[PDB]
Amino acid sequence: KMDENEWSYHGEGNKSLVVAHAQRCVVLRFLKFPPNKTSEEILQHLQNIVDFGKNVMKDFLGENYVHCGEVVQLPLEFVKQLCLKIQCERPESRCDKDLDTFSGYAMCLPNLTRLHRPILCVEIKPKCGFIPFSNDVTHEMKHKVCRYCMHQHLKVATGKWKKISKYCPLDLYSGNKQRMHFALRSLLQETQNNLRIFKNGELIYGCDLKELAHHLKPFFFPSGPHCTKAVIRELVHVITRVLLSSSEKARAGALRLGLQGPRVCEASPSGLPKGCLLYKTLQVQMLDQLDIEGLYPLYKRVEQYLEEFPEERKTLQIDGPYDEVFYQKLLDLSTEDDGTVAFALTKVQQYRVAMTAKDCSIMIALSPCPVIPSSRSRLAFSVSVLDLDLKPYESIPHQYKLDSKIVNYYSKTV
Ligand SMILES: O=P(O)(O)O[C@@H]1[C@@H](OP(=O)(O)O)[C@H](OP(=O)(O)O)[C@H](O)[C@H](OP(=O)(O)O)[C@H]1OP(=O)(O)O
Ligand SMILES: Nc1ncnc2c1ncn2[C@@H]1O[C@H](COP(=O)(O)OP(=O)(O)OP(=O)(O)O)[C@@H](O)[C@H]1O
Ligand SMILES: [Mg+2]
Ligand SMILES: [Mg+2]
Ligand SMILES: [Zn+2]
Repeated sequence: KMDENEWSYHGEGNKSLVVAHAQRCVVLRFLKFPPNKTSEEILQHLQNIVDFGKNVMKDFLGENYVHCGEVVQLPLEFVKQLCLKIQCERPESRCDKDLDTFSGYAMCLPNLTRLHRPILCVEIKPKCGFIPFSNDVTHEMKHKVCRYCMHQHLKVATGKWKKISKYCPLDLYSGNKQRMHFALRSLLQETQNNLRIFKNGELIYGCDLKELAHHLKPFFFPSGPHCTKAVIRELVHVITRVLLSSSEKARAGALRLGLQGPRVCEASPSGLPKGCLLYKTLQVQMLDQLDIEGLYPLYKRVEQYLEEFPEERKTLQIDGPYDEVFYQKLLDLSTEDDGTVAFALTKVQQYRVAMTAKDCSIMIALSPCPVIPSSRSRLAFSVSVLDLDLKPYESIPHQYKLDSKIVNYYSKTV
Protein backbone atom coordinates (compact mmCIF):
# COMPACT_ATOMS: atom_id res chain seq x y z
CA LYS A 1 0.00 0.00 0.00
CA MET A 2 0.98 3.62 -0.73
CA ASP A 3 2.20 6.14 1.88
CA GLU A 4 2.52 9.91 1.19
CA ASN A 5 5.69 10.35 3.31
CA GLU A 6 7.61 7.35 1.88
CA TRP A 7 8.05 9.12 -1.52
CA SER A 8 10.27 12.19 -2.02
CA TYR A 9 10.68 14.76 -4.83
CA HIS A 10 13.46 13.82 -7.25
CA GLY A 11 13.13 16.02 -10.35
CA GLU A 12 11.19 17.35 -13.33
CA GLY A 13 11.36 18.73 -16.88
CA ASN A 14 8.29 20.46 -18.37
CA LYS A 15 6.45 17.27 -19.44
CA SER A 16 6.84 15.11 -16.32
CA LEU A 17 7.69 15.02 -12.60
CA VAL A 18 9.59 12.27 -10.77
CA VAL A 19 9.32 11.16 -7.13
CA ALA A 20 11.75 8.64 -5.58
CA HIS A 21 10.84 6.10 -2.89
CA ALA A 22 13.15 6.18 0.17
CA GLN A 23 13.18 2.37 0.74
CA ARG A 24 12.76 0.44 -2.59
CA CYS A 25 14.84 1.40 -5.64
CA VAL A 26 11.97 2.71 -7.81
CA VAL A 27 10.58 6.07 -8.95
CA LEU A 28 7.16 7.17 -10.22
CA ARG A 29 7.02 9.44 -13.28
CA PHE A 30 3.85 11.58 -13.43
CA LEU A 31 2.64 13.75 -16.33
CA LYS A 32 2.11 17.51 -15.97
CA PHE A 33 -0.66 19.74 -17.33
CA PRO A 34 -1.67 23.41 -16.92
CA PRO A 35 -4.75 24.32 -14.75
CA ASN A 36 -6.76 24.38 -18.02
CA LYS A 37 -7.07 15.48 -20.83
CA THR A 38 -9.27 12.40 -20.28
CA SER A 39 -8.21 9.45 -18.08
CA GLU A 40 -8.18 7.19 -21.17
CA GLU A 41 -6.03 9.67 -23.15
CA ILE A 42 -3.39 9.63 -20.38
CA LEU A 43 -3.38 5.81 -20.17
CA GLN A 44 -2.65 5.46 -23.89
CA HIS A 45 -0.17 8.36 -23.78
CA LEU A 46 1.73 6.67 -20.93
CA GLN A 47 1.46 3.25 -22.60
CA ASN A 48 2.84 4.75 -25.84
CA ILE A 49 5.99 5.78 -23.96
CA VAL A 50 6.55 2.13 -22.94
CA ASP A 51 5.75 0.75 -26.42
CA PHE A 52 8.11 3.27 -28.03
CA GLY A 53 10.79 2.34 -25.47
CA LYS A 54 10.43 -1.43 -26.02
CA ASN A 55 9.80 -1.52 -29.77
CA VAL A 56 12.02 1.33 -31.07
CA MET A 57 14.66 2.58 -28.62
CA LYS A 58 15.87 -0.84 -27.37
CA ASP A 59 16.77 -1.56 -31.04
CA PHE A 60 18.58 1.71 -31.73
CA LEU A 61 20.31 1.99 -28.34
CA GLY A 62 20.44 -1.58 -26.90
CA GLU A 63 18.41 -3.68 -24.44
CA ASN A 64 20.62 -3.12 -21.39
CA TYR A 65 20.98 0.66 -21.93
CA VAL A 66 17.16 1.32 -21.87
CA HIS A 67 14.68 0.82 -18.98
CA CYS A 68 11.01 1.74 -19.53
CA GLY A 69 9.12 0.04 -16.70
CA GLU A 70 5.37 -0.60 -16.97
CA VAL A 71 2.44 1.77 -16.40
CA VAL A 72 0.92 1.58 -12.89
CA GLN A 73 -2.36 2.69 -11.27
CA LEU A 74 -2.75 4.38 -7.87
CA PRO A 75 -5.51 5.57 -5.51
CA LEU A 76 -6.58 9.17 -6.23
CA GLU A 77 -6.22 10.22 -2.56
CA PHE A 78 -2.52 9.17 -2.53
CA VAL A 79 -1.77 11.30 -5.62
CA LYS A 80 -3.51 14.35 -4.07
CA GLN A 81 -1.82 13.67 -0.70
CA LEU A 82 1.59 13.46 -2.44
CA CYS A 83 1.02 16.53 -4.65
CA LEU A 84 0.46 19.04 -1.81
CA LYS A 85 3.40 17.68 0.25
CA ILE A 86 5.90 18.20 -2.59
CA GLN A 87 4.76 21.65 -3.92
CA CYS A 88 7.41 23.46 -1.79
CA GLU A 89 10.24 21.30 -3.25
CA ARG A 90 9.50 22.27 -6.88
CA PRO A 91 11.44 25.25 -8.35
CA GLU A 92 9.24 28.30 -8.93
CA SER A 93 9.73 28.42 -12.74
CA ARG A 94 8.20 24.93 -13.28
CA CYS A 95 5.08 25.69 -11.17
CA ASP A 96 3.04 27.03 -14.14
CA LYS A 97 2.21 23.40 -15.01
CA ASP A 98 0.44 21.38 -12.28
CA LEU A 99 0.77 17.66 -11.52
CA ASP A 100 -1.39 14.89 -13.05
CA THR A 101 -3.72 14.51 -10.05
CA PHE A 102 -7.08 13.50 -11.64
CA SER A 103 -6.10 10.39 -13.67
CA GLY A 104 -4.55 8.11 -11.03
CA TYR A 105 -1.97 6.73 -13.51
CA ALA A 106 1.83 6.97 -13.52
CA MET A 107 4.88 5.17 -14.91
CA CYS A 108 7.03 3.09 -12.52
CA LEU A 109 10.74 2.99 -13.42
CA PRO A 110 13.88 1.76 -11.66
CA ASN A 111 15.73 4.51 -9.78
CA LEU A 112 18.95 4.93 -11.76
CA THR A 113 20.55 7.10 -8.99
CA ARG A 114 20.28 4.41 -6.21
CA LEU A 115 21.24 1.11 -7.94
CA HIS A 116 25.23 -1.13 1.71
CA ARG A 117 27.87 0.33 -0.68
CA PRO A 118 27.85 4.02 -1.76
CA ILE A 119 26.68 5.30 -5.19
CA LEU A 120 27.63 8.36 -7.27
CA CYS A 121 25.54 9.24 -10.35
CA VAL A 122 26.20 11.79 -13.11
CA GLU A 123 23.22 12.79 -15.32
CA ILE A 124 23.92 14.59 -18.62
CA LYS A 125 21.64 16.14 -21.24
CA PRO A 126 24.17 16.23 -24.11
CA LYS A 127 21.91 17.73 -26.82
CA CYS A 128 22.51 17.43 -30.59
CA GLY A 129 25.96 16.08 -31.47
CA PHE A 130 26.22 17.22 -35.11
CA ILE A 131 26.05 20.39 -37.20
CA PRO A 132 23.36 20.17 -39.91
CA PHE A 133 24.62 19.23 -43.37
CA SER A 134 21.47 19.48 -45.50
CA ASN A 135 21.21 21.66 -48.63
CA ASP A 136 17.64 22.67 -47.59
CA VAL A 137 18.91 25.13 -44.94
CA THR A 138 18.69 28.79 -46.01
CA HIS A 139 20.96 30.23 -43.28
CA GLU A 140 24.69 29.60 -43.91
CA MET A 141 25.43 30.06 -40.16
CA LYS A 142 23.71 26.70 -39.41
CA HIS A 143 26.57 24.92 -41.25
CA LYS A 144 29.19 26.63 -39.01
CA VAL A 145 27.87 26.73 -35.42
CA CYS A 146 25.91 24.05 -33.52
CA ARG A 147 22.30 24.49 -32.45
CA TYR A 148 23.25 24.44 -28.75
CA CYS A 149 25.98 27.13 -28.87
CA MET A 150 23.77 29.35 -31.06
CA HIS A 151 20.73 28.80 -28.78
CA GLN A 152 22.78 29.85 -25.71
CA HIS A 153 22.72 33.55 -26.76
CA LEU A 154 18.91 33.83 -26.77
CA LYS A 155 18.64 31.93 -23.47
CA VAL A 156 21.01 34.29 -21.62
CA ALA A 157 19.43 37.38 -23.24
CA THR A 158 16.01 36.03 -22.11
CA GLY A 159 17.22 35.47 -18.51
CA LYS A 160 16.91 31.67 -18.58
CA TRP A 161 20.53 31.37 -17.40
CA LYS A 162 23.11 33.86 -16.09
CA LYS A 163 25.88 33.38 -18.71
CA ILE A 164 26.84 31.57 -21.92
CA SER A 165 28.15 28.02 -21.49
CA LYS A 166 31.41 27.07 -23.19
CA TYR A 167 30.06 23.52 -23.60
CA CYS A 168 29.71 22.57 -27.26
CA PRO A 169 28.14 19.13 -27.87
CA LEU A 170 30.54 18.42 -30.77
CA ASP A 171 33.44 18.46 -28.26
CA LEU A 172 31.71 15.76 -26.19
CA TYR A 173 30.53 13.77 -29.25
CA SER A 174 34.07 13.77 -30.73
CA GLY A 175 36.30 10.82 -29.85
CA ASN A 176 39.06 13.20 -28.66
CA LYS A 177 39.69 12.93 -24.89
CA GLN A 178 41.06 16.50 -24.69
CA ARG A 179 37.88 17.92 -26.31
CA MET A 180 35.71 15.67 -24.12
CA HIS A 181 37.57 16.95 -21.01
CA PHE A 182 36.97 20.59 -21.96
CA ALA A 183 33.25 19.90 -22.57
CA LEU A 184 32.79 18.27 -19.15
CA ARG A 185 34.66 21.07 -17.34
CA SER A 186 32.39 23.53 -19.18
CA LEU A 187 29.29 21.63 -17.98
CA LEU A 188 30.73 21.65 -14.44
CA GLN A 189 31.24 25.44 -14.64
CA GLU A 190 27.82 26.31 -16.09
CA THR A 191 25.46 23.39 -15.46
CA GLN A 192 22.11 24.86 -16.56
CA ASN A 193 19.83 21.82 -17.32
CA ASN A 194 22.66 19.82 -18.93
CA LEU A 195 24.42 18.43 -15.82
CA ARG A 196 23.28 17.05 -12.45
CA ILE A 197 25.16 15.00 -9.84
CA PHE A 198 23.66 12.63 -7.25
CA LYS A 199 25.17 10.84 -4.24
CA ASN A 200 23.10 7.96 -2.82
CA GLY A 201 19.94 9.20 -4.59
CA GLU A 202 20.45 12.76 -3.32
CA LEU A 203 21.07 15.71 -5.69
CA ILE A 204 24.35 17.48 -4.87
CA TYR A 205 25.15 19.92 -7.74
CA GLY A 206 23.36 21.18 -10.89
CA CYS A 207 19.84 22.26 -9.76
CA ASP A 208 29.93 25.55 -5.88
CA LEU A 209 32.92 23.52 -7.14
CA LYS A 210 34.67 23.24 -3.74
CA GLU A 211 31.45 21.89 -2.15
CA LEU A 212 31.33 19.18 -4.83
CA ALA A 213 34.84 18.08 -3.76
CA HIS A 214 33.63 17.50 -0.15
CA HIS A 215 31.12 14.94 -1.46
CA LEU A 216 33.31 13.35 -4.16
CA LYS A 217 36.50 12.88 -2.07
CA PRO A 218 35.26 9.75 -0.19
CA PHE A 219 34.65 8.13 -3.60
CA PHE A 220 37.88 8.67 -5.56
CA PHE A 221 40.03 8.73 -2.38
CA PRO A 222 38.45 6.35 0.22
CA SER A 223 45.80 10.08 4.45
CA GLY A 224 46.94 12.07 1.38
CA PRO A 225 45.61 15.64 1.11
CA HIS A 226 43.74 16.07 -2.21
CA CYS A 227 42.73 19.55 -3.41
CA THR A 228 39.59 20.49 -5.39
CA LYS A 229 41.44 20.48 -8.76
CA ALA A 230 42.56 16.88 -8.08
CA VAL A 231 39.06 15.64 -7.20
CA ILE A 232 37.32 17.34 -10.16
CA ARG A 233 39.95 16.15 -12.69
CA GLU A 234 39.36 12.47 -11.79
CA LEU A 235 35.57 12.92 -12.06
CA VAL A 236 36.18 14.35 -15.56
CA HIS A 237 38.53 11.50 -16.59
CA VAL A 238 36.40 8.62 -15.26
CA ILE A 239 33.28 10.03 -16.95
CA THR A 240 35.18 10.55 -20.23
CA ARG A 241 36.30 6.90 -19.91
CA VAL A 242 32.71 5.74 -19.30
CA LEU A 243 31.50 7.71 -22.38
CA LEU A 244 34.26 6.10 -24.49
CA SER A 245 33.23 2.65 -23.12
CA SER A 246 31.73 0.22 -25.66
CA SER A 247 30.56 -3.40 -25.30
CA GLU A 248 29.68 -3.75 -29.04
CA LYS A 249 32.73 -2.73 -31.13
CA ALA A 250 31.98 -5.33 -33.86
CA ARG A 251 28.21 -5.55 -34.57
CA ALA A 252 26.40 -3.61 -37.32
CA GLY A 253 24.06 -0.91 -36.01
CA ALA A 254 20.43 -0.72 -37.13
CA LEU A 255 21.26 2.78 -38.42
CA ARG A 256 24.47 3.06 -40.46
CA LEU A 257 24.34 6.82 -41.01
CA GLY A 258 27.60 8.58 -41.92
CA LEU A 259 28.84 11.68 -40.08
CA GLN A 260 28.73 14.42 -42.71
CA GLY A 261 30.85 17.23 -41.22
CA PRO A 262 32.05 19.54 -39.92
CA ARG A 263 33.18 17.91 -36.65
CA VAL A 264 34.41 21.14 -35.04
CA CYS A 265 32.05 24.02 -34.17
CA GLU A 266 33.16 27.66 -34.55
CA ALA A 267 31.48 28.71 -31.27
CA SER A 268 33.44 26.04 -29.34
CA PRO A 269 36.35 27.86 -27.56
CA SER A 270 39.33 10.26 -34.51
CA GLY A 271 35.62 9.63 -33.66
CA LEU A 272 33.57 7.81 -31.02
CA PRO A 273 33.85 4.03 -30.37
CA LYS A 274 31.33 2.03 -32.43
CA GLY A 275 29.40 0.41 -29.56
CA CYS A 276 29.36 3.33 -27.10
CA LEU A 277 26.07 4.90 -26.02
CA LEU A 278 27.04 8.40 -27.20
CA TYR A 279 27.71 7.07 -30.73
CA LYS A 280 24.43 5.13 -30.78
CA THR A 281 22.55 8.20 -29.53
CA LEU A 282 24.16 10.30 -32.27
CA GLN A 283 23.00 7.78 -34.93
CA VAL A 284 19.31 8.08 -33.96
CA GLN A 285 19.74 11.90 -33.81
CA MET A 286 20.96 11.75 -37.46
CA LEU A 287 17.54 10.51 -38.68
CA ASP A 288 17.08 14.29 -39.04
CA GLN A 289 18.76 14.11 -42.45
CA LEU A 290 16.86 17.04 -44.00
CA ASP A 291 16.98 19.60 -41.15
CA ILE A 292 13.75 21.29 -39.97
CA GLU A 293 13.83 23.68 -43.01
CA GLY A 294 13.82 21.07 -44.67
CA LEU A 295 11.37 18.75 -42.92
CA TYR A 296 8.64 21.42 -42.38
CA PRO A 297 7.50 21.36 -46.05
CA LEU A 298 7.01 17.58 -45.72
CA TYR A 299 5.02 18.20 -42.51
CA LYS A 300 2.59 20.35 -44.49
CA ARG A 301 2.16 17.64 -47.17
CA VAL A 302 1.23 15.14 -44.42
CA GLU A 303 -1.07 17.67 -42.67
CA GLN A 304 -2.77 18.56 -45.97
CA TYR A 305 -3.42 14.84 -46.47
CA LEU A 306 -4.66 14.26 -42.91
CA GLU A 307 -7.03 17.26 -43.12
CA GLU A 308 -8.45 15.78 -46.37
CA PHE A 309 -8.65 12.31 -44.72
CA PRO A 310 -9.18 12.67 -40.91
CA GLU A 311 -9.96 8.95 -40.37
CA GLU A 312 -6.53 7.97 -41.73
CA ARG A 313 -4.74 9.65 -38.76
CA LYS A 314 -5.46 6.61 -36.55
CA THR A 315 -4.96 4.25 -39.53
CA LEU A 316 -1.45 5.55 -40.33
CA GLN A 317 -0.28 5.24 -36.68
CA ILE A 318 0.54 8.94 -36.33
CA ASP A 319 0.00 8.74 -32.55
CA GLY A 320 0.73 5.00 -32.29
CA PRO A 321 0.72 2.18 -31.58
CA TYR A 322 4.51 2.52 -31.69
CA ASP A 323 4.97 -1.13 -32.60
CA GLU A 324 7.04 -3.43 -34.85
CA VAL A 325 5.51 -2.07 -38.08
CA PHE A 326 6.10 1.51 -36.86
CA TYR A 327 9.75 0.64 -36.23
CA GLN A 328 10.21 -1.06 -39.59
CA LYS A 329 9.05 2.04 -41.51
CA LEU A 330 11.78 4.18 -39.87
CA LEU A 331 14.48 2.09 -41.62
CA ASP A 332 13.90 3.68 -45.08
CA LEU A 333 16.84 6.13 -44.93
CA SER A 334 16.49 7.27 -48.58
CA THR A 335 16.65 11.07 -48.78
CA GLU A 336 15.33 11.41 -52.39
CA ASP A 337 11.93 13.12 -52.53
CA ASP A 338 9.35 11.61 -54.92
CA GLY A 339 6.61 14.15 -54.02
CA THR A 340 4.53 11.50 -52.22
CA VAL A 341 2.73 11.61 -48.86
CA ALA A 342 4.39 8.27 -47.93
CA PHE A 343 7.85 9.84 -48.37
CA ALA A 344 6.89 12.94 -46.40
CA LEU A 345 5.27 10.84 -43.65
CA THR A 346 8.33 8.60 -43.35
CA LYS A 347 10.61 11.66 -42.95
CA VAL A 348 8.21 13.20 -40.38
CA GLN A 349 8.21 10.09 -38.17
CA GLN A 350 12.00 9.84 -38.45
CA TYR A 351 12.34 13.52 -37.45
CA ARG A 352 10.24 13.00 -34.29
CA VAL A 353 12.50 10.11 -33.27
CA ALA A 354 15.59 12.32 -33.83
CA MET A 355 14.00 15.10 -31.71
CA THR A 356 13.58 12.54 -28.89
CA ALA A 357 17.25 11.47 -29.11
CA LYS A 358 18.39 15.12 -29.15
CA ASP A 359 16.55 15.86 -25.88
CA CYS A 360 17.36 12.62 -23.99
CA SER A 361 19.46 12.27 -20.82
CA ILE A 362 22.32 9.84 -20.10
CA MET A 363 22.69 8.51 -16.54
CA ILE A 364 26.14 7.19 -15.47
CA ALA A 365 26.35 5.20 -12.21
CA LEU A 366 29.56 4.72 -10.18
CA SER A 367 30.02 2.45 -7.16
CA PRO A 368 33.21 1.16 -5.51
CA CYS A 369 33.49 -2.65 -5.78
CA PRO A 370 31.41 -6.92 -13.90
CA VAL A 371 32.34 -3.67 -15.84
CA ILE A 372 35.11 -1.50 -14.33
CA PRO A 373 37.17 1.57 -15.39
CA SER A 374 40.61 2.56 -14.09
CA SER A 375 40.70 4.94 -11.07
CA ARG A 376 42.29 5.49 -7.63
CA SER A 377 39.45 3.37 -6.24
CA ARG A 378 37.99 0.32 -8.04
CA LEU A 379 34.64 1.43 -9.52
CA ALA A 380 31.82 -0.67 -11.00
CA PHE A 381 29.86 1.42 -13.53
CA SER A 382 26.46 1.30 -15.24
CA VAL A 383 25.05 3.42 -18.09
CA SER A 384 21.43 4.23 -19.01
CA VAL A 385 19.33 6.48 -21.26
CA LEU A 386 16.46 8.53 -19.82
CA ASP A 387 13.71 10.75 -21.24
CA LEU A 388 12.71 8.66 -24.29
CA ASP A 389 9.07 9.58 -24.92
CA LEU A 390 8.47 10.28 -28.61
CA LYS A 391 8.11 13.96 -29.41
CA PRO A 392 4.64 14.95 -30.67
CA TYR A 393 3.63 15.46 -34.33
CA GLU A 394 2.02 18.79 -33.40
CA SER A 395 5.25 20.51 -32.25
CA ILE A 396 7.02 20.41 -35.66
CA PRO A 397 5.86 23.92 -36.72
CA HIS A 398 7.13 25.19 -33.34
CA GLN A 399 10.58 23.73 -34.16
CA TYR A 400 10.50 25.56 -37.51
CA LYS A 401 9.56 28.88 -35.85
CA LEU A 402 12.07 28.52 -33.00
CA ASP A 403 14.98 27.53 -35.30
CA SER A 404 14.53 30.73 -37.34
CA LYS A 405 14.68 32.88 -34.19
CA ILE A 406 17.78 31.14 -32.78
CA VAL A 407 19.73 31.64 -36.01
CA ASN A 408 18.55 35.23 -36.69
CA TYR A 409 19.25 36.40 -33.13
CA TYR A 410 22.67 34.74 -33.14
CA SER A 411 23.40 36.31 -36.56
CA LYS A 412 22.66 39.73 -35.00
CA THR A 413 24.90 39.07 -31.96
CA VAL A 414 27.85 37.00 -33.34
O1 LIG B 1 13.57 23.91 -27.21
P1 LIG B 1 14.63 22.86 -27.41
O2 LIG B 1 14.61 22.22 -28.77
O3 LIG B 1 15.99 23.30 -26.97
O4 LIG B 1 14.30 21.64 -26.40
C1 LIG B 1 13.40 21.69 -25.28
C2 LIG B 1 14.20 21.75 -23.99
O5 LIG B 1 14.87 23.00 -23.94
P2 LIG B 1 16.42 23.18 -23.54
O6 LIG B 1 17.07 23.80 -24.75
O7 LIG B 1 16.95 21.82 -23.18
O8 LIG B 1 16.36 24.14 -22.37
C3 LIG B 1 13.31 21.59 -22.77
O9 LIG B 1 14.08 21.64 -21.57
P3 LIG B 1 13.77 22.70 -20.39
O10 LIG B 1 12.45 22.26 -19.80
O11 LIG B 1 13.72 24.04 -21.07
O12 LIG B 1 14.94 22.55 -19.45
C4 LIG B 1 12.57 20.26 -22.84
O13 LIG B 1 13.52 19.19 -22.78
C5 LIG B 1 11.73 20.14 -24.11
O14 LIG B 1 11.23 18.81 -24.23
P4 LIG B 1 9.72 18.42 -23.82
O15 LIG B 1 8.88 19.09 -24.88
O16 LIG B 1 9.58 18.98 -22.44
O17 LIG B 1 9.68 16.91 -23.85
C6 LIG B 1 12.53 20.45 -25.37
O18 LIG B 1 11.58 20.68 -26.41
P5 LIG B 1 11.60 19.99 -27.87
O19 LIG B 1 11.95 21.13 -28.78
O20 LIG B 1 12.65 18.91 -27.86
O21 LIG B 1 10.18 19.52 -28.00
N1 LIG C 1 14.38 6.35 -13.53
C1 LIG C 1 14.92 7.46 -13.02
N2 LIG C 1 15.86 7.33 -12.05
C2 LIG C 1 16.38 8.44 -11.51
N3 LIG C 1 16.10 9.72 -11.79
C3 LIG C 1 15.18 9.81 -12.75
C4 LIG C 1 14.55 8.76 -13.41
N4 LIG C 1 13.67 9.24 -14.37
C5 LIG C 1 13.78 10.54 -14.27
N5 LIG C 1 14.66 10.96 -13.30
C6 LIG C 1 14.98 12.33 -12.92
O1 LIG C 1 13.82 13.14 -13.09
C7 LIG C 1 14.10 14.21 -14.01
C8 LIG C 1 12.87 14.54 -14.81
O2 LIG C 1 12.52 13.45 -15.68
P1 LIG C 1 12.56 13.49 -17.28
O3 LIG C 1 13.74 14.34 -17.74
O4 LIG C 1 12.62 12.16 -17.91
O5 LIG C 1 11.21 14.23 -17.69
P2 LIG C 1 10.88 15.37 -18.74
O6 LIG C 1 9.73 16.18 -18.27
O7 LIG C 1 10.56 14.70 -20.08
O8 LIG C 1 12.16 16.30 -18.94
P3 LIG C 1 12.73 17.11 -20.19
O9 LIG C 1 12.43 18.60 -19.96
O10 LIG C 1 14.23 16.89 -20.11
O11 LIG C 1 12.12 16.57 -21.47
C9 LIG C 1 15.31 13.74 -14.80
O12 LIG C 1 16.03 14.85 -15.34
C10 LIG C 1 16.10 12.97 -13.74
O13 LIG C 1 16.88 13.82 -12.91
MG1 LIG D 1 14.92 15.32 -18.89
MG1 LIG E 1 10.71 14.75 -22.46
ZN1 LIG F 1 29.19 24.48 -30.64
